[PDB]
This record gives sequence, C-alpha cells and structure tokens, in this order.
Amino acid sequence: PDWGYDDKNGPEQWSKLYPIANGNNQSPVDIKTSETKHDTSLKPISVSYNPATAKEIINVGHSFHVNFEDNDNRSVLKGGPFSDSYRLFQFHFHWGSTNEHGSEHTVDGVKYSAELHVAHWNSAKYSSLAEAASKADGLAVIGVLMKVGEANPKLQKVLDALQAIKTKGKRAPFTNFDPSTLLPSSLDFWTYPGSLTHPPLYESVTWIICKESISVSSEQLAQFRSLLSNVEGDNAVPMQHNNRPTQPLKGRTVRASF
Ligand SMILES: COC(=O)c1cc(S(N)(=O)=O)c(Cl)cc1S(=O)(=O)c1ccccc1
Ligand SMILES: [Zn+2]
Repeated sequence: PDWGYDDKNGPEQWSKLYPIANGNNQSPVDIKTSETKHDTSLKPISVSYNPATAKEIINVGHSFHVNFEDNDNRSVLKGGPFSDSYRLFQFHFHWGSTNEHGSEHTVDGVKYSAELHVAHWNSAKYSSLAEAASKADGLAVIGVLMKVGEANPKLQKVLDALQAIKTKGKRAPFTNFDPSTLLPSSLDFWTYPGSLTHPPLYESVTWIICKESISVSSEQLAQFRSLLSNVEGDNAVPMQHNNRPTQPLKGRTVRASF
C-alpha cells in the first residue's frame, strides 16, 4: 500500500495521498477532561455480542484484525449517543514502539501503551460496510486504553492465535469469542465525532472512549510487535508500531456520559 507508519509513508505524510488527513473531524484526539461536556441525553452503552459470530484473525501488514461474521445483527452495540443499533464487524489493537506511548487517544495528555478498537457499522441505515464506511453516521468504534502493568489473561486467546498469522496476508479461523470480555468492568465513556485513524481516514466514526483502562503486560505488547509486516519468505520486518498522533479538535466537543 501507499501508506504505512514509517518515516517515508507514515502519518505526517498521509495528507499527500489522503487530503482529509487535515480535516476537521480527524482521530485520535487528546481528551482534556476539564473541557468535556455532560449530555443528559446519552444513555448507557449496551453491548450484546454473540460469540458464534467470531470468524477469522488476519495479518493485514500494518496490524492484525479479528473479523466477525458480517451477515446479520446477532452482535450489536446500542445505547450511548446512538438511536440505531450498530453491527459488530471487527476488533484490533494499536501499539507503539515503546511502552511509553502506544495508544492513539490520550487523556489529559497521558499516553497509554496500547489501545483496543471494537468496530461496528450502521446496519440499520445502510446495507453494507462498503456503503456505511464513508457516511458521517456510518461507523462506531469503542476504544479502550491499555495501561502497561500486570498481564491481562483476557488477551490470551488472541495472543495464542498470533503464531498462525505471522506474516502479511496470513489468516486463520478464530471462533467462539465475545469481545465484550476485553472491555473494562464499567462502560462509562466519552464520545466525539471523528474518523478512522489510518487511511482512508473517512470522517465516519462515532468514537466511544471508555473512561476505565484495561491492563496489558510488557511481554504481551512484545507479542504484538513480533508480528511481521512482510510476506512469508521475505526478510522479517517486525510491526513495531501503528499508532497515529492525536489531531486538532477543531471546535468539536467531547461529551461525557458521567
Ligand atoms: C483497514 O481498516 C480498519 O481496520 C479500520 C480501522 C478503524 S479505526 N482504527 O479507526 O478503528 C476503523 Cl473506524 C474502521 C476500519 S474498517 O471499517 O475495517 C475500514 C476498512 C477499509 C476502509 C474503510 C474502513
Ligand atoms: Zn484502530
């Protein structure tokens, strides 16, 4: 692809090929808690996932993705700022080259060591991800900040699966998994209108950022970094990082559910 995370094709150069990188609705952002506004219309988040929708784990070169069956509404996100249910599509992570900064979002300028994204599309209004993905109301992503510390045993199915998808394009079945198990105990959240965090950078995402973090150990993060961006047979190139810097708020308000 024409983009990545290296100095030659990374975030600071994505605007040349994707000019919306310099848009007014870009993600991630720093959440300044003193500036958030409470919206009394927000409802709690409700996640209702069916573990039989887990389908496949895929090495996509710059990251890896756990896909869910995309056929019906068996797994949905509801509540929060939404009127419509959104259909679970995938989850994935971002991480950094150091434990010091691997998240995408930051809170009061604090950088976490990784971030979980649980992505959904608006199957009430639209009929495919392809149709929804460029629409302002098309996508919803739950972000969870991951604080380095004790090993998180909830990650073990995912981490154990990585040995079968070492290089770019490899994939393997990944079944019987409810990714709400990866979320924090409480689903208190912030929300703002933003974008996918890598190309094509569409401004189509309602972000739901959990207030509570989850843990991850330094060795678990090293397992992400040990994934390889090259194809099989080519000299091994580790996926050392895949987190975008925070982007200007440009007048948006971050709403708080608490
Ligand atoms: C390869 O794409 C992704 O993995 C991804 C990542 C994000 S992220 N990182 O912003 O959560 C979103 Cl919202 C959504 C997507 S995605 O919906 O799967 C996507 C894919 C191709 C084009 C348009 C949208
Ligand atoms: Zn992401």
